[PDB]
Parts: sequence; structure tokens; C-alpha cells
Amino acid sequence: QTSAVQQKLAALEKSSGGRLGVALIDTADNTQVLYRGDERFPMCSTSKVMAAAAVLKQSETQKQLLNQPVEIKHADLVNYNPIAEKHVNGTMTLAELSAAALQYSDNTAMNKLIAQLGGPGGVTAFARAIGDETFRLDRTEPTLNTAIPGDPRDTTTPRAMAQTLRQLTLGHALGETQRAQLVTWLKGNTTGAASIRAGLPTSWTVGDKTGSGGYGTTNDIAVIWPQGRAPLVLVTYFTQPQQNAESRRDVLASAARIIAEGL
Ligand SMILES: O=C(Nc1cccc(-c2nnn[nH]2)c1)c1cc(-c2nnn[nH]2)cc(C(F)(F)F)c1
Ligand SMILES: O=C(Nc1cccc(-c2nnn[nH]2)c1)c1cc(-c2nnn[nH]2)cc(C(F)(F)F)c1
Repeated sequence: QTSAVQQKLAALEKSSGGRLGVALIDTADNTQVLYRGDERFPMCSTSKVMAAAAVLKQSETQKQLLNQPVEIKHADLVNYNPIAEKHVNGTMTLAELSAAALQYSDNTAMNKLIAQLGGPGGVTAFARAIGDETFRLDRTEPTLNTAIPGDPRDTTTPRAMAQTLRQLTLGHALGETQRAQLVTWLKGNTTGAASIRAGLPTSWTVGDKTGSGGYGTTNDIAVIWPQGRAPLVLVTYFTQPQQNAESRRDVLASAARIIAEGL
């Protein structure tokens, strides 16, 4: 069947000229709303959540791991390094790198997380360990953001990412203190006010991670605490047919607004 909400999302998608993927989990009743929920989309920087969570999992058996220093050399700088560039010829801890990756979307910080896990396949292995059979990370920053249509590398589906985000932030994929740390980091994101958040009532609290890349790809994944009801998880992925397309954070906000109306 096609629901009213799905019809509105289709109309939004038609006007946008791109391809929109949405998955909502309402944890009050565990019901789901999906639009292209099983199609693959490039994750771009939304993958930083999985990398940070994989390092948090490692820290469960190493109480000092998050204080471990990592050398930042000039050659490590990639294309967007707002935090890491201040520490060239110095060090950052794994906690500092996780915070920079999640809250500022620092690409050098993400590469240090990937390296701590043994490469992109270490991130994928963690996804499999927590029940995500769909996620795949194949490349490092910045090339994981090429976002070429039809390319399977560095992709997931909206359904799989919403399930994983729920398990990481509201479930038991992580230990209790690690889950709390992930939630704190997401709630302090600096990059999200124009994306899912912009489509929701201002009284709600949101923790989110954005992404963007080639082909006008514009993404956001969020855990949402609405006023007076159980939390939601919402994934909004969007990509366009031409390599140089302009990003459309407003489309993610519009999708979130349609979802919120339908609750
Ligand atoms: O690294 C990129 N982007 C980036 C970097 C840091 C944070 C975020 C972000 N965080 N949250 N939202 N965006 C996004 C990036 C962008 C493009 C692009 N854009 N347009 N056309 N090509 C192409 C590439 C590459 F290398 F694959 F060719 C990389
Ligand atoms: O820094 C960014 N991107 C980037 C970086 C380096 C190279 C290229 C590139 N390569 N080729 N063409 N551009 C593009 C970037 C983009 C967005 C965004 N844009 N639209 N919606 N969100 C958001 C963020 C952040 F971090 F603030 F969340 C960063």
C-alpha cells in the first residue's frame, strides 16, 4: 500500500528533481514509515556515526583508549579539517577526534577513526557485529563522498541506517556509558540546523549527523526526542542526477516536516 505520507514524500521528490530516501522508527509503537527504504544511497559523512561508535565499542574493554594520542601530520590533512589542522605536528586523543568528526564533520578526524579500526573494512565489520548487514564502508575520506549514481561503495539503505542508529543511541549495541557519550556528541552537533531539525517543531530535541558529497548528495540522520512522547529515529537521504548539483538541505527539512505531520 501507499500511505498519505508516502504520497506527500513522492510529491516532494518529484518537485526536487532528485531521489529521496526516508526511514522513520517511532519507538513508542516500533512502527516504521519508509520511502525508498530499501534503495541504496551514498552515506557520505553520516558514516562518521558508525566509525565513532566502533571506537566507543573498543573503549568498552580499554578504559583509557579515548585518551590515546594520535599524531596529526601535515600529510594527513585532507579537504575539510577545521579541528585537525590546528594540531598539525601535535596530537589529538581518540575522544577529541570523535568529537571533531561528529560535531564539526572533520574529515581528517574521520580518517584517524577509520585507521584505529584497521581501515574501512573495520567499520563494516563493526556494523555486521551489531546486526547491520547492509552498511558498507569501502574508502577513506575524502573519496568516500564521490556519491556516483549506481556505485555500491560507501552506501546503505534508509531502513538499515535507521535500525542501526536506534540500536546505537537508544538500544544496547553499546555499553550504557558509551551510548550516553554518543548521544551527547550527536546532541552537540554544529552542522544540523538547516536539515531534519528545520522541519520539526522547535520544542523537540534533536541529535543528528549530516553528510554531503558529489551529485548534490545531501543527507541527515537523527535521533529525536519529541515533547511528551517516545523518541523517534529519522533518516533522510537525497541525491541528484548531475555531478555538480547544488545541495538541498531544505528537501531534508521538508521530508521531516511531512513525517512529523503524519505522526
Ligand atoms: O568531502 C567532501 N564533502 C564534505 C567534507 C566534509 C564534511 C562534509 C559534510 N558534513 N556534513 N554535511 N557535509 C562534506 C566532498 C565533496 C565533494 C563534492 N561536493 N560537490 N561535488 N563534489 C566531493 C568529494 C570527493 F572527494 F569525493 F570528490 C568530497
Ligand atoms: O566542506 C564541505 N564540503 C566540501 C569540502 C571540501 C571539498 C568540497 C568539494 N569538492 N568538490 N566540490 N566541492 C566540498 C561541507 C559541505 C556541507 C554542505 N553542503 N551542502 N549541504 N551541506 C556541510 C559541511 C559541514 F561540515 F559544515 F557540515 C561541510
